[PDB]
Amino acid sequence: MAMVNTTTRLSDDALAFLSERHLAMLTTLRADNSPHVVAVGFTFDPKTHIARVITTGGSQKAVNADRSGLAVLSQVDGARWLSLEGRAAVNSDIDAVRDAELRYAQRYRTPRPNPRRVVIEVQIERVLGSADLLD
Amino acid sequence: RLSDDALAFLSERHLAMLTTLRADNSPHVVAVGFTFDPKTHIARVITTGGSQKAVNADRSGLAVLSQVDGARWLSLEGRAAVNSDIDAVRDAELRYAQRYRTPRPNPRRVVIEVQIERVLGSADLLD
Ligand SMILES: C[C@H](OP(=O)(O)OC[C@@H](O)[C@@H](O)[C@@H](O)Cn1c2nc(=O)[nH]c(=O)c-2cc2ccc(O)cc21)C(=O)N[C@@H](CCC(=O)N[C@@H](CCC(=O)N[C@@H](CCC(=O)O)C(=O)O)C(=O)O)C(=O)O
Ligand SMILES: C[C@H](OP(=O)(O)OC[C@@H](O)[C@@H](O)[C@@H](O)Cn1c2nc(=O)[nH]c(=O)c-2cc2ccc(O)cc21)C(=O)N[C@@H](CCC(=O)N[C@@H](CCC(=O)N[C@@H](CCC(=O)O)C(=O)O)C(=O)O)C(=O)O
Ligand SMILES: [Cl-]
Ligand SMILES: [Cl-]
Repeated sequence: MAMVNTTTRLSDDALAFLSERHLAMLTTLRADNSPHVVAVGFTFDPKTHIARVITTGGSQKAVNADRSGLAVLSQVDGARWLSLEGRAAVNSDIDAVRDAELRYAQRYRTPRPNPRRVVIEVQIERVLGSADLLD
Repeated sequence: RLSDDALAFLSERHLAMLTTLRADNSPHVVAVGFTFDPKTHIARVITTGGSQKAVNADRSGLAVLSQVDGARWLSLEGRAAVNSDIDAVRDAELRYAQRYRTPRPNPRRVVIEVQIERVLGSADLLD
């Protein structure tokens, strides 16, 4: 396990795994507090500890992120895995959307246009994962 | 709601995430294998008894099992309980081996059994 805050740095191996191309699951909570888990891409900025998901505004995952205010982003590749937990909010500012799209293209590829795109921003505070990555 | 293509995806070898809730209701999400029986709609995770994921399954009673392979993905949601019966554990180990490979021996192994009530996933897998 590791805490994440202004004084922390994830291990080099964990950061590498986060920069490599991997798909993930986004977990949020529904209004009844049941977990909502859906496949996404995401990006993680080690300088700010902000994880981003681009998605459609008003989509279920966006509604939950906004309403309950928390999210987890989780990826696995065999023995390596990580879950990044934190506080979440939805940003619909078009310049923030563009910044998110540019970040997404680095990890994945240029995304298809989406006039209703928003960003879920997650301020990562705790990480779970495989023992070799943590540190 | 699960099509033939969804059932095939569930039998193919893929790793997954198990989501449970901690005591404070925050989601605990960890990499696992799982098996799914289409006849009974039971999904199973084998794990160590007293492990965090097992504690949460027992305490909060809810789980999700979620897998992705590119454009294909599914999340199977339902009510969860922990079964430590030695014949249930052996049966869950054999099922795990069908999908993955024979698991390491572990006398403290238990089964998180999830009765799947709701499925989310890619549109092309759902009916
Ligand atoms: C992440 C960890 O959860 P866990 O201990 O349930 O999970 C351990 C492993 O099962 C995972 O690493 C799992 O991902 C490994 N794994 C799998 N595990 C499987 O089981 N089955 C599979 O099929 C499987 C397949 C698989 C495939 C690929 C792969 O990459 C990994 C795979 C955790 O929360 N860790 C916490 C600590 C948890 C903790 O505190 N544990 C306590 C026991 C629980 C407990 O006492 N909890 C207290 C709280 C204690 C506290 O405050 O610290 C409570 O709930 O009241 C202890 O070790 O003694 C942390 O990072 O800090
Ligand atoms: C699964 C779905 O949630 P979603 O609509 O938030 O997600 C749609 C897609 O984004 C996902 O399929 C996602 O996995 C697609 N996807 C990606 N999506 C991305 O967005 N970003 C990515 O980077 C991404 C990458 C990616 C990579 C690989 C891959 O295979 C897939 C990828 C869901 O809950 N569906 C429910 C229905 C939900 C619902 O009711 N939606 C409401 C709107 C939300 C709402 O207002 N909800 C109400 C409740 C509605 C009710 O009562 O039912 C509320 O919470 O108050 C509606 O359509 O009207 C179901 O099937 O049953
Ligand atoms: Cl999008
Ligand atoms: Cl185990």
